[PDB]
Amino acid sequence: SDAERRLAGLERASGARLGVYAYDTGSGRTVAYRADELFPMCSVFKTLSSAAVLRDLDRNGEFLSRRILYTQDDVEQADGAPETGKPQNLANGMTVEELCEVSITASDNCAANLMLRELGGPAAVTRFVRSLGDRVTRLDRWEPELNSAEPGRVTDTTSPRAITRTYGRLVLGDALNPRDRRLLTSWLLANTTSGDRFRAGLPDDWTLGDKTGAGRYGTNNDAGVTWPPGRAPIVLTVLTAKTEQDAARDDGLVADAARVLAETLG
Repeated sequence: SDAERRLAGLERASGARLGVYAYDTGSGRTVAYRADELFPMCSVFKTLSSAAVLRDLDRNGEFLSRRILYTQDDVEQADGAPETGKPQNLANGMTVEELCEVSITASDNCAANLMLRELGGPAAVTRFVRSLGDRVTRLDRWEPELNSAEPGRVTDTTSPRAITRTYGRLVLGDALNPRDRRLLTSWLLANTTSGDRFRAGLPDDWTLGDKTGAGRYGTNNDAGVTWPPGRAPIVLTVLTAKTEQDAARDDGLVADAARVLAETLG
């Protein structure tokens, strides 16, 4: 009641559409605001593509050890290659493990496209989440088109409720085997893109594993799992979207939404 009231207040001020879903595994308390509305997913999908490689492609580290050599063409068409674009990487290639990792920690567009290629395309991600009971989340296009984020578009979307449940199953549930779960979690904990978002809004002594997403129409998302000192983990997702194509994303709205959640949960 009051949680949602504070959130609608943040929404009214920002001029953006706000979608939040958080679940405290300790208390069982949940916070829901536009939790079932669709929002453009953007890079939040990278956690899913990486998880799919782990569950479906890799058996005993065999596939993770494969080295993939890509081209300047791959780097350029992805329109985002923070790690993959480095000369040394472009020169020597990167292993599947490294590519799954940087897809998350640096949100590398090129690394994700390479993983989608191994998976069989964007639909392999939809098939993967569908196997986990998620009937909302869907990936339809490649980088960078999937970030188009038009308000009337239904492709490449998810809901705050859906993605929180799916992320929860991957990190805290049994969607993956123990080894794979530990690998995926280590990548989330190593994220470097949340500085002005969830990491800015949660107390500095709370451990955080998350994945961000930003695209056109001022979309700005953050989804992850956080562990307050001495307490059970909280799975939380904040999706935000605007209606003007070139609107500026609001990092403060995402950080502020997290502040409300930190003061409400844990």
